[PDB]
Amino acid sequence: KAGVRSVFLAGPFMGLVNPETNSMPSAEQLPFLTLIEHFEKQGLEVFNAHRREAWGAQVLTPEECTPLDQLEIRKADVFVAIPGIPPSPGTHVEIGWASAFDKPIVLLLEEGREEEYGFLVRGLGTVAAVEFVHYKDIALAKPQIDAAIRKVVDRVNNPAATP
Amino acid sequence: KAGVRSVFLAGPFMGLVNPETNSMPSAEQLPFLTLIEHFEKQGLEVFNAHRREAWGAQVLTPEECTPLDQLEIRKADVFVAIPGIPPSPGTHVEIGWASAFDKPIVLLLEEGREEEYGFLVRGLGTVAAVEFVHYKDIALAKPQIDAAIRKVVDRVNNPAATP
Repeated sequence: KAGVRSVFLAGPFMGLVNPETNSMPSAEQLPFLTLIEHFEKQGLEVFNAHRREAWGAQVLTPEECTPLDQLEIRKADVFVAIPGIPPSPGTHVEIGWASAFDKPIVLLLEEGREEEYGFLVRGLGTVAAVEFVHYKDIALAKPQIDAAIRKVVDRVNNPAATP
Repeated sequence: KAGVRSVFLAGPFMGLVNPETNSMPSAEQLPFLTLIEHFEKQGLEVFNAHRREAWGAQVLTPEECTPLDQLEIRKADVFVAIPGIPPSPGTHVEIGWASAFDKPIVLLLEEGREEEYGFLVRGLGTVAAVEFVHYKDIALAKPQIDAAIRKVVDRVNNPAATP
């Protein structure tokens, strides 16, 4: 229904950051905290993300981000990420993942970046349960993405043919 | 066995190219021709790639690259791509895809770039049937990747426990 038991959240990692280095925007992780908050607040366990490490030493390592990203991809109830052009490398992969994974999807289109994405973000929107929610202020995203979250989740969870 | 019925091949698309534009290296596509040749030559139907468009108007569009990339991901017998840092966006996604997809994997590590990847390329190497073949010359890759292709494919296709 409309009570995502667990929402997956990822960022452009490697991309947003340096090719396997540390340089993640605090104003970015913070936002994820706000959204991720409403998530753990309503009852949506936020998976994927690496908060801690994302706040102490983000840009994990393949032997960590890969295993957790994929495990979290299928361990997460609803796929919820954030573009963040460049074409979020970690996310995307986690996106295309959600594509084969089959796990619902919902990205926080980055008014502008989301546009740069298009490739698999848009392609995913048309091929698999992939919602596109532009966010110019997480303060408005939480609700926007949440609406397209329960809306897209309902459209892909409830019947598809005739009732 | 060692007769990949069809090999999937992709590039950093959007990444290697401009954010939804055209600027693909002829010296890059050409190589893909050589490799993709030995593929269609030995009996490995090269899927994914967009040759034509990749030679006339690459950087397809989500409504094309996404649907074909995913369909080709599961339509391809063996996943064979090429990093090409930046972290091939289109590929990666197609990579992570191959991760959940379960379809064998084999990337042509870009001596240096492949290193930049690490994130999901390496992460995939440890989590799923993902081989890492650095290539400083497709002329040597075809065979190198081909070896790690039948080798990795055999290791993931034949028994895993005791014989």
